[PDB]
Amino acid sequence: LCIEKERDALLEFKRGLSDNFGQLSTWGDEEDKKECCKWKGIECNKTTGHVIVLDLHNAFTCCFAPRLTGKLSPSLLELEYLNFLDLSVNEFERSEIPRFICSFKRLEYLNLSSSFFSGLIPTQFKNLTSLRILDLGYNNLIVKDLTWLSHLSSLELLSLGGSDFQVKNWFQEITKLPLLKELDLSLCGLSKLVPSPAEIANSSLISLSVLHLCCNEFSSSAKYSWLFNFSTSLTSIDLSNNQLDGQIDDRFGNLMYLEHLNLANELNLKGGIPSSFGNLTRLRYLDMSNTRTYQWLPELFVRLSGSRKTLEVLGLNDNSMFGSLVDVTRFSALKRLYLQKNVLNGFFMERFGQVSSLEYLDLSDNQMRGPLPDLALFPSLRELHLGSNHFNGRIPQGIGKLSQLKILDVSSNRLEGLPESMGQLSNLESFDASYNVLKGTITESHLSNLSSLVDLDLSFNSLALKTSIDWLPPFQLQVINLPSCNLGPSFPKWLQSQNNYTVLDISLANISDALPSWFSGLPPDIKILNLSNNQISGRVSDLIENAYDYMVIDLSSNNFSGPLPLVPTNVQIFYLHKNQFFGSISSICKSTTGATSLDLSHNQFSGELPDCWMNATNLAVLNLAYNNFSGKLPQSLGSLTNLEALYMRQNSFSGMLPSLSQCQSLQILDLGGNKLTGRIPAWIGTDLLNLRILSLRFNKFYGSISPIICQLQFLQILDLSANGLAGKIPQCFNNFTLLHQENGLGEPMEFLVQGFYGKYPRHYSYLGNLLVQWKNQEAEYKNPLTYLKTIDLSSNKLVGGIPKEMAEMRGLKSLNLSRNDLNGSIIKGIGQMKMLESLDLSRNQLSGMIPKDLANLTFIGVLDLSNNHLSGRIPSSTQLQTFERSSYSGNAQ
Ligand SMILES: *[C@@H]1O[C@H](CO)[C@@H](O[C@@H]2O[C@H](CO)[C@@H](O[C@@H]3O[C@H](CO[C@H]4O[C@H](CO[C@H]5O[C@H](CO)[C@@H](O)[C@H](O)[C@@H]5O[C@H]5O[C@H](CO)[C@@H](O)[C@H](O)[C@@H]5O)[C@@H](O)[C@H](O[C@H]5O[C@H](CO)[C@@H](O)[C@H](O)[C@@H]5O)[C@@H]4O)[C@@H](O)[C@H](O[C@H]4O[C@H](CO)[C@@H](O)[C@H](O)[C@@H]4O)[C@@H]3O)[C@H](O)[C@H]2NC(C)=O)[C@H](O)[C@H]1NC(C)=O
Ligand SMILES: *[C@@H]1O[C@H](CO)[C@@H](O[C@@H]2O[C@H](CO)[C@@H](O[C@@H]3O[C@H](CO[C@H]4O[C@H](CO)[C@@H](O)[C@H](O)[C@@H]4O)[C@@H](O)[C@H](O[C@H]4O[C@H](CO)[C@@H](O)[C@H](O)[C@@H]4O)[C@@H]3O)[C@H](O)[C@H]2NC(C)=O)[C@H](O)[C@H]1NC(C)=O
Ligand SMILES: *[C@@H]1O[C@H](CO)[C@@H](O[C@@H]2O[C@H](CO)[C@@H](O[C@@H]3O[C@H](CO)[C@@H](O)[C@H](O)[C@@H]3O)[C@H](O)[C@H]2NC(C)=O)[C@H](O)[C@H]1NC(C)=O
Ligand SMILES: *[C@@H]1O[C@H](CO)[C@@H](O[C@@H]2O[C@H](CO)[C@@H](O)[C@H](O)[C@H]2NC(C)=O)[C@H](O)[C@H]1NC(C)=O
Ligand SMILES: *[C@@H]1O[C@H](CO)[C@@H](O[C@@H]2O[C@H](CO)[C@@H](O)[C@H](O)[C@H]2NC(C)=O)[C@H](O)[C@H]1NC(C)=O
Ligand SMILES: *[C@@H]1O[C@H](CO)[C@@H](O)[C@H](O)[C@H]1NC(C)=O
Ligand SMILES: *[C@@H]1O[C@H](CO)[C@@H](O)[C@H](O)[C@H]1NC(C)=O
Ligand SMILES: *[C@@H]1O[C@H](CO)[C@@H](O)[C@H](O)[C@H]1NC(C)=O
Ligand SMILES: *[C@@H]1O[C@H](CO)[C@@H](O)[C@H](O)[C@H]1NC(C)=O
Ligand SMILES: *[C@@H]1O[C@H](CO)[C@@H](O)[C@H](O)[C@H]1NC(C)=O
Ligand SMILES: *[C@@H]1O[C@H](CO)[C@@H](O)[C@H](O)[C@H]1NC(C)=O
Ligand SMILES: *[C@@H]1O[C@H](CO)[C@@H](O)[C@H](O)[C@H]1NC(C)=O
Ligand SMILES: *[C@@H]1O[C@H](CO)[C@@H](O)[C@H](O)[C@H]1NC(C)=O
Ligand SMILES: *[C@@H]1O[C@H](CO)[C@@H](O)[C@H](O)[C@H]1NC(C)=O
Ligand SMILES: *[C@@H]1O[C@H](CO)[C@@H](O)[C@H](O)[C@H]1NC(C)=O
Ligand SMILES: *[C@@H]1O[C@H](CO)[C@@H](O)[C@H](O)[C@H]1NC(C)=O
Repeated sequence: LCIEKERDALLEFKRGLSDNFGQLSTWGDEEDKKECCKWKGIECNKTTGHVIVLDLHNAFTCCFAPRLTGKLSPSLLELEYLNFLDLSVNEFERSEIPRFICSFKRLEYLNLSSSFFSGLIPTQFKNLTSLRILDLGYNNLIVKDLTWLSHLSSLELLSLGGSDFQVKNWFQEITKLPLLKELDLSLCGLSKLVPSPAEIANSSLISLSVLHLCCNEFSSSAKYSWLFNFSTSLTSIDLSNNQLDGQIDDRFGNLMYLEHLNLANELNLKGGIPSSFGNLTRLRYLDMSNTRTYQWLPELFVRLSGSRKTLEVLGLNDNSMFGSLVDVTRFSALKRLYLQKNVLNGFFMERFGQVSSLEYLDLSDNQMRGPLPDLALFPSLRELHLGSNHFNGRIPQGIGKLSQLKILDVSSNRLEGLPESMGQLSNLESFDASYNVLKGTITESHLSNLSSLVDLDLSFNSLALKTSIDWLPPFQLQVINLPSCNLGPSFPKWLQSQNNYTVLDISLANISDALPSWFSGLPPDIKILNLSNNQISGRVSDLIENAYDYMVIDLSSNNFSGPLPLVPTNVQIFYLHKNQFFGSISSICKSTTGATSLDLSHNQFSGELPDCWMNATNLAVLNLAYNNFSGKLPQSLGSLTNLEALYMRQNSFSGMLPSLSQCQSLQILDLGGNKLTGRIPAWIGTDLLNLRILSLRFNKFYGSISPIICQLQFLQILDLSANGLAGKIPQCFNNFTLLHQENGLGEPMEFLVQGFYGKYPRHYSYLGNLLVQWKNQEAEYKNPLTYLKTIDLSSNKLVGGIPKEMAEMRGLKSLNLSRNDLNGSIIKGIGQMKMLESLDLSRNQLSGMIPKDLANLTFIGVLDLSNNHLSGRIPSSTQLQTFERSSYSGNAQ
C-alpha cells in the first residue's frame, strides 16, 4: 500500500538521474507501475507502505561497473521512515556528500562506499545517532577531524577506507564507541599515526572483533602493536600489502578466537609462522601468499595442529617453501589448498588412510618426486592441479572415484600410464596430460561417460588412441590437441560426431587413409587446423570455406592433391609444403589476406605468379621453392613492405626480376637454380640494408659484381655460383660486420604468432627462426657440410686476383672461388684466418708459391688447390699432411 507522496518523491529522485544501463526501468509514471513494493531496489513495510530499504547498488563484472550518473535531489527526505540507504558503486555528481542525509532520524545502514564522493564529511552527521553500519570507504573524501563520531554511539561497523586520513588522535575518538565491533581503516596512511602508550592507557574498553588494516605502509611490528591489546576478542585481521619485514609477531599466538589472517603480499616474512601458533585451535583461513616465508612444510603443519579440525582454506602460494607434503587427510576440514609456485622438493604421501575433504588443490609450478597417492581418498576434489612437477608412476586407478572433478592438469610430469577408470568421470570439463611419458593404448572404455569434456590435451606422449567402430562419443569437445598420438591407420571416425571444435591438432599421428567424404566442412568458428606430418590423401579444395577466425592452417607433409585451397582473410600462417598439389595459384590474392607466413614449397604447382601481391600487406615469409613455376616475376612483389624472407629456389622463373626497393626489413632472399636473367640488381646494395642471406646460384646473370653490394654490413651468406658473372672480385669485403668479429653473432632472425583459443584459456605461441629454416633447406643441397658464414663466387668468368683484404676477415667459415680465372698468388696473410673450415681455389690460373702461414691454420676440414701453376714444397703442418693426393693434384710444381 504505497503512499502517493513517497511515490512522487521517488519519481522526483529518478528525474534527476540518467539511468543509461536499464536500472530504474521498472520505475515510472505508467499506470501498470503504480505499486512501489515491486519497484526494483525498493522494499516497504507490510502494515504501512512507508519505504524502508532503498538499495540502488551495482557490482563489478569482469573493471567495469554499471554506474549511475545523476544528482541526489533533496526529495528523499519525504521518505521519513527509511532505515536503509545503499549507494554502493554508483558515480553521482563528483561533489561533497549531501548535507540532508543527516536528517533521516531513523537510518540504521548507510553504504556510500566505492563512489567518487569528494570533499569533507559534513559536520551535521552528528544527528545520525541511530546508525549501526556506516561505510564511506574507498571514496575521495578528505578527513581531518573526528569530533562528530563521538555522538554516533550506536555503531557496530565503521569503514573510512581510501581517505586522506590525518586525524592524529583517532584511537581516543574511536574508543568512545562502546558497541563497535568491526573497523576498516584500509588505505588511510595510519603508519604515520601511531598512538602513544599514554593514549592507549587513556582509552576506554572496546572489544573489536574484526579489523581491516590493509594498504597501510606499516613495515614494522611496533606500528601495529596496538591491535594486540584487543586480544580478548578478535576474529578476523586483514594486514595485506603493508610491506611488513621480519618475523611475524609472536603475540599472534595465544590470540584465541581468531578465525582469519590475511597476510598477503608483504615484503619479507622470513622464517614463517613461529612456535606460538600451536595454541590457536580456531583458525579457519590463513593466507600468506607472496611473503617469502622459507619454512619447512611438516613444521608448518605441526605448528598448525591446534586448528586441525577447523582450518578450511590455506594459502602459501607464490612464496618459497621446502619439504614434502605428508598426512594431509588428518585435517578433516581443509577445503582449499594453494601450494603453487614454491620450491618444494619432496614426496606426496598419505600413509594415514582416512578420507579428506579437499575441493581445490594446486601443487603446480614446483618440484615433487615419487608416485601420486591413492586419489580415492579425495572423493570431493573439484579442481586438481599437479602440473610442472616430477611425478612418476601410473595414475592411480582411484581417479574414477572422484566423480566430481572438473579440471585435471597433470602436464609436465613423468607419468607412465593412464588408467581405465578415467571414463567414469562425468563432469571432467578439461583433461590435460601433455608432455608426459604416457605409454600404452587408449580404448573407448577410457572415454565412455566423459559427457562434459570440452578440452582434451594428450599432447606429445607415446600414446595410442584406437576406438572401435560403431562408437558414438558422448561429448562435443571444443579443443582437440592430440599431437604425436597414434590415431589408427585409418582416419579417426569419431570426428563425425564432432561439429563444434575450434582447434584441431591431428599432427604427427599415423594416418594413411584417403580423406573421408564426410570430412567436407569444418565448424564455422575454427582457429587452428594442423594436419602436418601424416599420410592423408585427397583434395582439400572444398574444406577451407573462408571462415573469420582462422589463424593456423598447416597441411604440410601429406599426400594431398588437387587445386590450391582458398587462402582465408584472417589467416596468419599458411603451411602447405611437402605435398603433391598441382595447378595454378592465381587464386591466392583475389581477396585481402593477412598471412604472416605463406609456405607452398616442395609441391608441383604451375603457371605464372599472378600480379596480385598488392593485396598482401603482412607477408613476412613467402616460400615458393621447388614448385616448378614459370614466367616473369610479378611486379607486385615490391609491394610487400613487411617482407622478411623470400624463398623461390628451384622453380624455373624467367626475365629481369622486378624492383623490391620498398621491401625493406628484408633478411633472406634466395633465388637459386631458376632462369633469372639480366645484370645484378643495383637495388640490392642501395636498399635492403638488413640483408644477411643472398643466394642467386645457377641463374643466367652477367656483368660485373658492383661494389655497392658491400654496404650490406650484415651479410654472412653470399651465393653467386654458376651465374656467368665477370670482372674483378669486390675489394670491399671488410665492410661486412659479422665476418670481421671472430665469434660475433647477429641479432635473432625471428618472427612470432600469438593467440588465445580456449574457454579454459590457453596460449598458442609460434616462434619461427629464419636461420633454422635456412639450415633445414640447405640440407637438401650439400650432404657433406654446410656453414652459416659462407662466401661463394665459384664457376664464373671472374678475372684479376684475390684482393688482400680477406686476410683481415675473421669469422668466415667457408670460401669457394673455383672454376673462375684468377691470376696471381693466394692471399699472403691467409694465416690470420681463424675459424676456417673449408677453402677451395681449384681450376684457376694461380701462380706463385703457397705461403708458409698456411701451416698455422687450425681447423680447416676440406682443402683443394688443384689445377694451378703453383710452386712446390707443400708446407709441413699438422692437418696439411692429412689431406689426400687429390687436393694437390693437377699441378706442375
Ligand atoms: C557496502 O557496499 C559494498 C559494495 O561496493 C560492499 O562491498 C562488497 O561486499 C560484498 C560482500 O557482501 C563482496 O562480495 C564478496 O566478495 C568476496 C570476495 O570475492 C573475491 O575474492 C574471492 C577469493 O579470491 C581469492 O581466491 C581466488 C581463487 O579462489 C583467487 O583467484 C584470487 O586471486 C584470490 O586469491 C587470493 O587468496 C588465495 C587464498 O587465500 C591466495 O592463495 C592467493 O594467492 C590470493 O592471495 C574470489 O573467488 C571472488 O571471485 C568472484 O568473482 C569473480 C568475477 O566476478 C568470479 O569469476 C568468481 O567465480 C567469484 O564469483 C572475488 O574475486 C566473496 O568471497 C564473497 O562470496 C560470498 O558470497 C557468495 C555468493 O554466491 C557465496 O557463494 C560465498 O560462499 C560467500 O558467502 C562475496 O561475493 C564484494 O566483493 C564487495 N565489493 C566491493 C567493491 O567492495 C560492502 O561490503 C558494503 N558494506 C557492508 C558493511 O556491507
Ligand atoms: C603442427 O604440429 C607439428 C607436430 O606437433 C609441429 O611440429 C612440432 O612443433 C613442436 C613445437 O614447436 C616442436 O617441439 C619443439 O622442438 C624444439 C626443437 O627440438 C629440437 O631441439 C631439442 C632441444 O635441443 C631436442 O631435444 C629435439 O630432439 C630437437 O632436436 C624443442 O626445443 C622444444 O622443446 C622446448 O619446448 C617444450 C614445450 O614448450 C619444452 O617442454 C622443452 O623443455 C623445451 O623448452 C619442442 O620440443 C617439434 O620439434 C615439431 N616437430 C616437427 C616434426 O616439426 C608444428 O609446429 C605444428 N604447426 C604449427 C603451425 O604450430
Ligand atoms: C665449390 O663449388 C664447386 C661448384 O661451384 C664444387 O664443385 C663440385 O664438386 C663436386 C665434388 O667433386 C663435383 O661432383 C663430381 O661429379 C662427377 C660427375 O660429374 C664425379 O665423377 C666426381 O667424383 C664428383 O662427384 C661437382 O661436379 C662439382 N661441380 C661442378 C664441377 O660444377 C666444389 O665441390 C665446391 N668446393 C667445396 C669445397 O665444396
Ligand atoms: C600456549 O598456551 C599455554 C597456556 O595455555 C602456554 O603455557 C604458558 O607458559 C608456560 C609454558 O612454557 C607455563 O608457565 C604455563 O604452561 C603457561 N603459563 C601461564 C598460562 O601463565 C604456552 O607457552 C603457549 N604456547 C607457546 C608456544 O607459548
Ligand atoms: C585486390 O583485392 C580487391 C578486393 O578484394 C580486388 O578488387 C575487387 O575484386 C573483385 C573480384 O574481381 C570485384 O568483384 C570487385 O569489384 C573489386 N573491387 C575493387 C574496388 O576493385 C582486386 O581485384 C584485387 N587485386 C587484383 C590485382 O585482382
Ligand atoms: C512496520 O511498522 C510497524 C509499526 O509502525 C513496526 O512495528 C515494524 O517493526 C515495521 N516493520 C519493519 C520491518 O520495520
Ligand atoms: C539535530 O538535532 C537537533 C535536536 O533538535 C536539532 O536542533 C538540529 O537542528 C538537528 N540538526 C540538523 C542539521 O537538522
Ligand atoms: C594495552 O597493551 C599495550 C601493549 O603492551 C600496553 O603497552 C598498554 O599499556 C595496554 N593498555 C591498556 C589500557 O590495556
Ligand atoms: C586522559 O583521561 C582523562 C579522563 O577523563 C581525560 O579527562 C583527559 O582528557 C585524557 N587525556 C587526553 C590527552 O585526552
Ligand atoms: C556410464 O556408462 C554406462 C555404460 O553405458 C552406463 O550404463 C551408465 O549409466 C553411465 N553412468 C552414468 C550415465 O552416470
Ligand atoms: C558450439 O558451442 C558454443 C559455445 O561453446 C555454442 O554457443 C554453440 O551454439 C555451439 N554450436 C552448436 C551447433 O551447438
Ligand atoms: C608412425 O610414424 C612415425 C614417423 O616418424 C614412425 O616413426 C612410427 O614408427 C610410426 N608408427 C607406426 C605404429 O606405424
Ligand atoms: C605420400 O608421399 C610419400 C612421399 O612423398 C610417399 O612415400 C607415400 O607413399 C605417399 N603416400 C601414398 C598413399 O601414396
Ligand atoms: C664499409 O662498410 C660500411 C658498413 O655499413 C659502410 O657503411 C661503408 O660505407 C663502407 N665503406 C665503403 C664502401 O667504402
Ligand atoms: C694476371 O691477370 C690479371 C687479369 O686482369 C692481370 O693482372 C694481368 O693480365 C695478368 N698478369 C699480371 C702480372 O697481373
Ligand atoms: C701463425 O703462425 C705464423 C708463423 O709463420 C705466425 O707468423 C702467425 O702470427 C701465427 N698466427 C697466429 C698466432 O694467430
